[PDB]
Amino acid sequence: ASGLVPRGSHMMEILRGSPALSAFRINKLLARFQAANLQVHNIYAEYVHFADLNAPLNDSEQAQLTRLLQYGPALSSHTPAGKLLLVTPRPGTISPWSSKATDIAHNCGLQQVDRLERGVAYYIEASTLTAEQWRQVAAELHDRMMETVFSSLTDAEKLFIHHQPAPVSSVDLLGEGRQALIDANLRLGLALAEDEIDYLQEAFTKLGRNPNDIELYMFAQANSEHCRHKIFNADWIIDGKPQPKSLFKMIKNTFETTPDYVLSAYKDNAAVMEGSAVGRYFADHNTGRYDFHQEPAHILMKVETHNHPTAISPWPGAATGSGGEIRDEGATGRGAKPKAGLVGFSVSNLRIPGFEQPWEEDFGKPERIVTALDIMTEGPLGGAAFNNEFGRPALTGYFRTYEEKVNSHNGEELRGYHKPIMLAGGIGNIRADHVQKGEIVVGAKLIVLGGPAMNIGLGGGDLDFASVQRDNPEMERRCQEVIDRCWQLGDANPILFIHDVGAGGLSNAMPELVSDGGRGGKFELRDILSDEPGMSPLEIWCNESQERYVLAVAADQLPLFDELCKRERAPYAVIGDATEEQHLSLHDNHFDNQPIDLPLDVLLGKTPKMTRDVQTLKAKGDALNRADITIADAVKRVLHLPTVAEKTFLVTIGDRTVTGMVARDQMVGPWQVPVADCAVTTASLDSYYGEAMSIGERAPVALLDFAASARLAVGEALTNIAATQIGDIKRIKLSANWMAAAGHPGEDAGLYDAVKAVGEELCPQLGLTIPVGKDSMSMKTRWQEGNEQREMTSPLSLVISAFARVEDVRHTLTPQLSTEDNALLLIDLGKGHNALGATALAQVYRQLGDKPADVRDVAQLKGFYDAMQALVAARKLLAWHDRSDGGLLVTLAEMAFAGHCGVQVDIAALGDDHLAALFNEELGGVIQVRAEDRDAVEALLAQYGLADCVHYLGQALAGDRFVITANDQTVFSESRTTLRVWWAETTWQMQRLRDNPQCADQEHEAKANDTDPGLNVKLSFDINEDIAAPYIATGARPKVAVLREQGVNSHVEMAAAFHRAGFDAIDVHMSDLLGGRIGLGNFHALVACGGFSYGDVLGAGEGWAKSILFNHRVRDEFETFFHRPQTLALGVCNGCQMMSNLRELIPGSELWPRFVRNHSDRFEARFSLVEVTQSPSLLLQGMVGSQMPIAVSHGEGRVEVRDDAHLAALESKGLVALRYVDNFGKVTETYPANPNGSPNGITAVTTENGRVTIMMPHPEAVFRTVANSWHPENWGEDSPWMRIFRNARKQLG
Ligand SMILES: Nc1ncnc2c1ncn2[C@@H]1O[C@H](COP(=O)(O)OP(=O)(O)O)[C@@H](O)[C@H]1O
Ligand SMILES: NC(=O)CC[C@H](N)C(=O)O
Ligand SMILES: [Mg+2]
Ligand SMILES: [Mg+2]
Ligand SMILES: [Mg+2]
Ligand SMILES: [Mg+2]
Repeated sequence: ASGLVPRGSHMMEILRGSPALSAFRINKLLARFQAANLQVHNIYAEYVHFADLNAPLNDSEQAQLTRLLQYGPALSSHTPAGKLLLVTPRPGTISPWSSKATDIAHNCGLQQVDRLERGVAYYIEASTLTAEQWRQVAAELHDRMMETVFSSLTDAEKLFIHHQPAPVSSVDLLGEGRQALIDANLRLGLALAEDEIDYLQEAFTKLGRNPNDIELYMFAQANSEHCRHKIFNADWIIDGKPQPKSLFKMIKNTFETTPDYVLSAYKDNAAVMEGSAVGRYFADHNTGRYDFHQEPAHILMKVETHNHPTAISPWPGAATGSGGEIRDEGATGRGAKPKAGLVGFSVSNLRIPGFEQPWEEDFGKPERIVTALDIMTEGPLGGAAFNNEFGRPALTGYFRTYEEKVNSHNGEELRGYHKPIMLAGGIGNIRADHVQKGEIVVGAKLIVLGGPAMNIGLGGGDLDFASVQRDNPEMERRCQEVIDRCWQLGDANPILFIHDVGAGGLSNAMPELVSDGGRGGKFELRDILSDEPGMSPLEIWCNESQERYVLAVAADQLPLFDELCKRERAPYAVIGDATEEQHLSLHDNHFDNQPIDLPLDVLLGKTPKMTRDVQTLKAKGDALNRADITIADAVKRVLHLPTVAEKTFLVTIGDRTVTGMVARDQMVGPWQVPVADCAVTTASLDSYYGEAMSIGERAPVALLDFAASARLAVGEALTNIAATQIGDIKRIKLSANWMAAAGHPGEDAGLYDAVKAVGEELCPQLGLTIPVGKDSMSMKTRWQEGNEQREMTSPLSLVISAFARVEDVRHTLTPQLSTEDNALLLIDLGKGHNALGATALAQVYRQLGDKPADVRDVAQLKGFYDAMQALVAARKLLAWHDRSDGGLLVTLAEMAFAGHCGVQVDIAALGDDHLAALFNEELGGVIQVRAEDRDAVEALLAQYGLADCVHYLGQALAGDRFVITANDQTVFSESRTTLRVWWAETTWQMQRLRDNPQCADQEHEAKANDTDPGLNVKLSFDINEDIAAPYIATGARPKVAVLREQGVNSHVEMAAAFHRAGFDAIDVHMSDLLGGRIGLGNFHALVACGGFSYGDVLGAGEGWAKSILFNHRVRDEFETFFHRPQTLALGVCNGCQMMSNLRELIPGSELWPRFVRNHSDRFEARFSLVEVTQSPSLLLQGMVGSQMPIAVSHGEGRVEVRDDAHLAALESKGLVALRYVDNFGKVTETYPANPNGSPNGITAVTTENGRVTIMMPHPEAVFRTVANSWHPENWGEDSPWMRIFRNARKQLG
């Protein structure tokens, strides 16, 4: 019975929600209050919803709103008791939750809802607390950067205050002289240099009028280091000598040397290289049918960073890092399609409570930034939240910790990552005729595609609210869909030009766009979509609100554009027109004035180039002090370094299967151990051509040797990618992302030497192009600690990402050792240098050491690569794993973990210094070959000049022994399981602190049981028998409705699975049904696909389902469909959730459960073992008793019943169709074998008639054998799961 009060010209309603925190989270709050000496007896939390209404709700509408706001796990309600503390978003902000919840209310016919918002009501019983202690309690319950605490529910009215538009303000240069600019510079935080103030002074003096604030702000954002790249274009003088090239020209040298296969470099916000001719699969604009289009799928690539914002607010910082990079990809050329991501983090020491490591010292930090631990807790969740909700798989990455007091180039100082590296990148595909940006005709319409804006991130950043970003990935997915429809029109693609909206917001993006066409623009401020009516023109034009693009379309294509956008529900606005005159005009219809009126050459005019006159500093290395070092202690420590240690916390939080094109993800083999050295995707759903991505980075090396650190980043990118079938090294293309503390003594000369080392030397010599890259030049943090200045300065940190077209994805090797008769060979590209400076070993004993690794011999590096390519293509490798952090010791350990076996290796040939042989991080790695091939492989390597680098080590053996000898002496010997568990402790402790500790513990303890047989298969049918073939051979192809709501993302691969089984797959959007363009009476089959419809706001699948239920016409249509006597329907993942919420329309579904937040409280992207159980399901005919793995990617997959009576009834009806099993084959509730905590392992149910089946796993992700993370060697093209789609076809007849 809800509250409803006046709220300005509107009315606010208050709707109580469900309990907000599980028992473990409640207990964690209680323990934190107790650890803080706050005497709190109990705490209870409930969601509370606030609906700001523009008109009243009738009783039917009010019941609908109430039902929309019922979602989530059915935790036990408590009557409110104690003190209320309500936590909400800060006044003046609108949560993403709000944007999505409101969209659902509108799509359910509740136009009276102006806005919905959510808070958490905490009820705290703590009668003995003082006022100051209550403030400490409040501090504990909210994020000061994003949220506010209120003492009354009615205080939420504050979130919905209507503000009138703020006017433009002029800066009085004519009336005050230069002082007006000086004042404005400080007031608005423009950070203009003196010569910039000169430039602006003269420009406005010439125009004879005062600049407006907006014009000054625009200019200031455009001329920032972040936007202008002054350092990378500067002239240099080093140790008194003028240099001949800028940094950027040295990078371009690699393209001048090696243009091969490059289609686009340095003229877009991504590079493009040649791909392969394959079947690009999408729905025809006229028919709606999915069809393969044989044509080149070229490959785009991009990598960038979001370091500053992540130090302040890591979740949105990481999230919008991903988001911005995805926009760069989609805005490549005249439109393109992101396809897989990568992720990188560098932080200071974690100092996990209760798990502190011996090398870690708390050196303090600025009060205003978060800790390394907080970045590694919230930041990966943020990045993953964007990749998941947007729907691209995230398939490779790095994570480095570093924070130490070292004697480096500027003597003893603190070096680290208090300002982190937060890196996001990826690959996409693009059509050949869309690679080149088009011309912009005079009179083109200039559009903003995407989200209504707010005053976010203005200028890129008393709290620093301006550095707190905001992410709405489903908005970006809706925009990508439009982009996709555009490029899918081929020659009729209406996009003439497109670009990301990033730094400077529209103030940078729209001038950029018209200027890149040789045009001007005239714009109308009040045509831009806004969610913040109070904004000034400066705020409108300059804010860095997210999920926006700018594009130019011919006027005659507007009607087509509008159709495309409304079908996807992507907001857009025409905001201006391209002009012949090279002028920028922004008009304001509300204030009847002209906030901007400038010639473009004034606006975009440059001050002089920078000159950097700098000097070399070079650290003298100190030999490693080995006093406290033993080999055994060193192994234990190194395996405890986060950089080295298992990465599961960063991997399984992100989807790795959406698209159905993932051939090689991080997790390897039957034991799913995250050690894959590179990512591999197929180019299409009908090819074994593909793409690969790898990363190399070695920043600690730069504390000793700048150039060596850059050469090793390139080298390690190659050694990570080398056991994938590529061929010519010139196919490999690099992104070079440069992170430095420019100005810090020695770093500038170091930067130049490092750019020279790779751009002018190593890359040209190898034939590697760097066609893309970025720079971030303020990687240092300063603060006052007690009475003293403190500073934490990053090493020069180059990150290389390598990208390549792949000739045959099937031939990729992993670190999974075989125990067939074998040989382990080390390829030591260190040539016995065995350097220990700037290694993991040094780091874990708080040292830097003397001399680091380096590329020792350029010809031998190329030789290693070409040798590996020859071995891959000839199928002579059983496994490969490169040497990087932690040395040969860690390479061998990780191979043994992935093969769940032992090794017996001898290192006597590697030098007398066993510590250095085992722990150097020189380039190279370990190949495993069949024992019978040893001599031939050693001869092949010898051809490439490598004989002296090649060393036979020994063999992999069944069992649990990890043994390193030197002739007669045992150097090191341990249980492989003991090592594997130690290596897992970091991810264990991270999971434990972030997720349900019960789940974290179960996952960790499972690794200690060596008897685990790994994923394994039992098949009740012949996976090669195409039971649909006789039907397909008739040419009669039944339609399937491939149903998608906004935010759904696994529809293309779902279509292709049905297509292979003989269906004509039709793209049916929920907008198609709502608009009359499709009726389900024309179909015999329907599938509800996976994704994040409405970002799962109001419960996964809930908005989708309730939008059906609350439209009587569409509801009737679905009901009619399900009540027909022979129709078939399938719901997968989000579609499973949707159909579970739609069960009142589905006969025989009365016993179905709900699907809710996983027990782990975390998204689970796993390759899990299931068994097919006896049920009516017509889609699982022939498969009962089969056990095989399947892709799982969900956060809300836990079966929830009303009570045991309901579970028992469901079970006794026999409607359960799939169950999770552990690797021993038993039905399980233990995690992560059962990833979500479903009772009795339930993960699929069917109806009484078998005609409708719903399941949480994704059969469409894995119907192709090549897209199964691990599979039996003997499978052909089809996996077991292809049988589901074939059964559907045969059932139809
Ligand atoms: N930030 C991250 N996000 C996702 N995957 C990651 C991340 N860091 C590491 N990985 C994955 O974990 C595995 C081990 O990483 P790492 O040991 O850094 O690789 P390598 O030593 O081969 O360069 C690899 O498959 C890698 O792609
Ligand atoms: N891939 C999917 O369909 C995921 C479903 C939903 N977004 C969840 O996380 O539970
Ligand atoms: Mg590693
Ligand atoms: Mg590697
Ligand atoms: Mg690495
Ligand atoms: Mg066993």
